[PDB]
Amino acid sequence: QDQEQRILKFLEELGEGKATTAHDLSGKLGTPKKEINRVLYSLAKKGKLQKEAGTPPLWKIA
Amino acid sequence: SIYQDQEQRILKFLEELGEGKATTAHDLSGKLGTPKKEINRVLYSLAKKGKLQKEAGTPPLWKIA
DNA sequence: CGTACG
DNA sequence: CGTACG
Repeated sequence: QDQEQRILKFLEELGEGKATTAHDLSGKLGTPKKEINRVLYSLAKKGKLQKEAGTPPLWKIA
Repeated sequence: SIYQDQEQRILKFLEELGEGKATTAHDLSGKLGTPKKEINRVLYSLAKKGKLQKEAGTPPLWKIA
């Protein structure tokens, strides 16, 4: 769970209104974008995050 | 070169398969014992270079063109 | 579930 | 280039 909480903690420390990219999260958290994404898409299905469609997608606390 | 070996192993498996016949990167991966990802890398490469023909689908089919 | 992508 | 994929 280390990552899930870690990602939310970051998105919480960066304004509930401001989004962000997985790549962004990766470079800031020192973690593989692939793992970042699985974590992100999961939180999104759980409805914990808000995925903003597009290329690339944008993530922000729900 | 390992990369070229795998390229050749792919070309040989499809030449033996039969020019008009095709198969998935999955079968290719299981038969040559190489992760499906790498197979796809060589496959799209060889396709780019016209040596192989991709038959769109889910999943795609590959054959010697 | 297609994914090839580095 | 969107890729999360076991």
